[PDB]
Amino acid sequence: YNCILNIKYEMDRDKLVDSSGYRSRINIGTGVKFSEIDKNQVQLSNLESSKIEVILNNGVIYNSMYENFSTSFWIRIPKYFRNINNEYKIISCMQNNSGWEVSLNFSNMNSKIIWTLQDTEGIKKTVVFQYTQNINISDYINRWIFVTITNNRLSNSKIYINGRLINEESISDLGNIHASNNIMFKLDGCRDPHRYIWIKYFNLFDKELNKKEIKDLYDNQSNSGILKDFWGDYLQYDKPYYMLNLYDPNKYLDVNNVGIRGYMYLKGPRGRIVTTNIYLNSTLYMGTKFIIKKYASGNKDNIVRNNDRVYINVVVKNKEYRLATNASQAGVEKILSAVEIPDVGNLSQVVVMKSENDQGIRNKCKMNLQDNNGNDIGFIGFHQFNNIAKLVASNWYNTFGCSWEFIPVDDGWGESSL
Repeated sequence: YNCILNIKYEMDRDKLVDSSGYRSRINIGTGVKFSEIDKNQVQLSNLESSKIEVILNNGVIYNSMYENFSTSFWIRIPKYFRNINNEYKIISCMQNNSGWEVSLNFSNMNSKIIWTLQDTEGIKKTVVFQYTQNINISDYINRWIFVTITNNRLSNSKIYINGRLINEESISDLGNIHASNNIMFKLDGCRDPHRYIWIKYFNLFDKELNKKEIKDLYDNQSNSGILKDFWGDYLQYDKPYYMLNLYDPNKYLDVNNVGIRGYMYLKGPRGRIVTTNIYLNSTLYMGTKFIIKKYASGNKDNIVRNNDRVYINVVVKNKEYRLATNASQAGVEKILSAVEIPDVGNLSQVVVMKSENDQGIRNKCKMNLQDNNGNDIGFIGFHQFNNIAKLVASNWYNTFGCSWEFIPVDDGWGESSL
């Protein structure tokens, strides 16, 4: 990829380093916060100390009329709750009004990601990606987004999102671009004291990446063996999740009654949360919460991986129960129950966790229930029993809605968890 900068967490020295081979120095401010689950994820808040400065290896400093180059990174931007029309920088490689930079903005309910080039005569070119907050379920709001920006000095700058080309702008009218010796990762000019971003995997490439390269990069950095929650973070054990069923996003999961004679079902309406002319979204913190419990994961840590065997705890009136069924019950759709954990006995309760990767909304999960001999009982979804859509496990080779997302409470979403 002609990679000339690759910011990566290194376990041995417990530190962010440049692993490109060029050994650019990475200085971290005391205001930077790290995810304890994934040390590549760093949080930059609106504080002077919340910054990362890269001192570029002399050989990778950009000063050229013709050198093609690209950059990639992942970013997670909290919902905007207030207007600003206050464009603020987040990644800066500028000196004397020339170079490149990434900035963010929020206007007319659109969150914007902005790429700017500026030549040594002060002339600017920009390419923008934007997405609306006026939408029931967003692939983008407060979710990890993969950004790739490529620059061909003889033609266009292009912005790719999650491996897909979104926008292009001609940049052939720019002359010499003399960028900074340093790259500054920092909220610069942001007037909201409480704004922040999450970022990871920042890369620079000494070429214009092509379509295939970018899709491969996206796929390789997706960590596709690990399940994701709604926000795109690693799915985890022992963490309460609200459940989104993608079949009918306007409904939510509820428990009619606990016990092996009870059932769960699809209840509506989910409803919406609104701040007029700022956002209008489906309410996410609705319905029964699931907690994923370790059973047979080979691993030590709390991350849920493809084909992990787990138990699912179901929270009802602030008490935990176990998702289970008697597969011997009549019919191909096995109605699921929330049963008292000490009393689950010989009921089927082992769930195989699966990723679902297609070209629709990201971070989809499936759950395949098995009996205690490993035999498939079926994927967890719904079946219409006259008037009621009940939660069931059903073998597809023997009913609907077996695609799920797990939603934990997150400060960037802004529904109150009170």
